Amino acid sequence: MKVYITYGTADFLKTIVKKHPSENILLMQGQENAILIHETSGDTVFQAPHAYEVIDQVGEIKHPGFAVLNNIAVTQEGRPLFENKFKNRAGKVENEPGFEAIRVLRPLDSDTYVILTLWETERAFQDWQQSSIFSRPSYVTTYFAVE
Repeated sequence: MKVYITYGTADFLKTIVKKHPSENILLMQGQENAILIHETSGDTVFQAPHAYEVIDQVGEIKHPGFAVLNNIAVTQEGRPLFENKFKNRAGKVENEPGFEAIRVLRPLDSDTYVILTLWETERAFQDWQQSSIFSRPSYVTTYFAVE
């Protein structure tokens, strides 16, 4: 029921994955930096994570080829509406070919929700790509599986 995210260079982040082999920690490569995504009902394993509660989910986080984060800043007063709005998003996407998982992540240390989708490939995500409570513009970051 929790997700911890941290960012940094892939070479460094791999040292974290290696230390915690029992943990479900995904490493993916983005444009600004690489990302670790740790799904767990327990404690973080990172210094200074971004911490989240999983408020919606379909699918398991395993070995996706590709990850998409929609980073959506939301006013404090807007959180009920936003969560209500976006707990009607898993139902359409989950039938798309190559969809692996979705998480809707309520942020515990910021105003920025994350809608996380995992995909077999970037191509699968792009096929789907044909388908005020907000304090700042939202933005999407994408990440590829690392070897």
